[PDB]
Amino acid sequence: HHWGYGKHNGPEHWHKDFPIAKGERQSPVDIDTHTAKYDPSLKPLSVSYDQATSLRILNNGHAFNVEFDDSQDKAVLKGGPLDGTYRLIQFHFHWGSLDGQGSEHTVDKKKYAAELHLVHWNTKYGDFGKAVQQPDGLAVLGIFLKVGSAKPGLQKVVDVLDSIKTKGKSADFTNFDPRGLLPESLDYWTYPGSLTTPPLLECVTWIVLKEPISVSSEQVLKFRKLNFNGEGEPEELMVDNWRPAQPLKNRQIKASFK
Ligand SMILES: COc1cccc(N2C(CN3CCOCC3)=Cc3cc(S(N)(=O)=O)sc3S2(=O)=O)c1
Ligand SMILES: [Hg+2]
Ligand SMILES: [Zn+2]
Repeated sequence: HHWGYGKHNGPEHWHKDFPIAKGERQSPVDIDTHTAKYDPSLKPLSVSYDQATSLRILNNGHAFNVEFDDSQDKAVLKGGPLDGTYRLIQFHFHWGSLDGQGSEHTVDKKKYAAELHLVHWNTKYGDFGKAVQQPDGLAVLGIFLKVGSAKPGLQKVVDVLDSIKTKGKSADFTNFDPRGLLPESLDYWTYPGSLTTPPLLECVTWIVLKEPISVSSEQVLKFRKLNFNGEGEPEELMVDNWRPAQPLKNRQIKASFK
């Protein structure tokens, strides 16, 4: 049937329905810190999430997404390697069944426990749908989650997970402040890539933050209690919803720091 992360419908099978899976700018990729080029022309990232309006959290059977009201420039991303303003539409995570895996991007082959993707679309394209039809339509801010001390800002998300256990469930999730998920530094690596899940569109300018945020094992453990399946179906734990690193091909990863 449809795509997933199972043995039968996982990443290795995606190309059959989405041939772009074998494209030229697929993500995630391995960030080789020594081959990444420091580009002093990269401006600092400008993350303005003060007016962020979260709406709800939903388990879509692939991960849980926290959606935001993107009808106006409420929460945006500018600067960095970006031209124009990008609106935050949603954030979701990719995590593993074990702490040593879960991130999609890896740094020098190192896998983190999870990876937060703050999805933004280029406002010059009017709506999200048109942005996914453009080479610079999306900007995903990726933040690695390292298991260590709890991230207070993530707790609100962790607490609501019980109400969206299965595929299709959703819960109101207003007044959540995404700034609480940002690491201290905004140093980053950037390269042109794609969505890491089908349709695997190559519309993303990836901005992967150098600095991971810490989450407690208890916090990550609650991610793992989610289900890929819908209610009434056999229980399949939502874990390892990550795509392996893809070939960098003809691309250079630029770093905003040296
Ligand atoms: C407009 O809201 C949503 C909700 C959940 C996923 C997605 N989008 C879909 C599924 N989507 C269907 C419509 O055409 C584009 C791809 C997959 C997907 C994967 C993303 S990721 N892992 O590369 O950051 S981001 C993202 S997404 O673009 O936000 C969009
Ligand atoms: Hg595209
Ligand atoms: Zn993602």
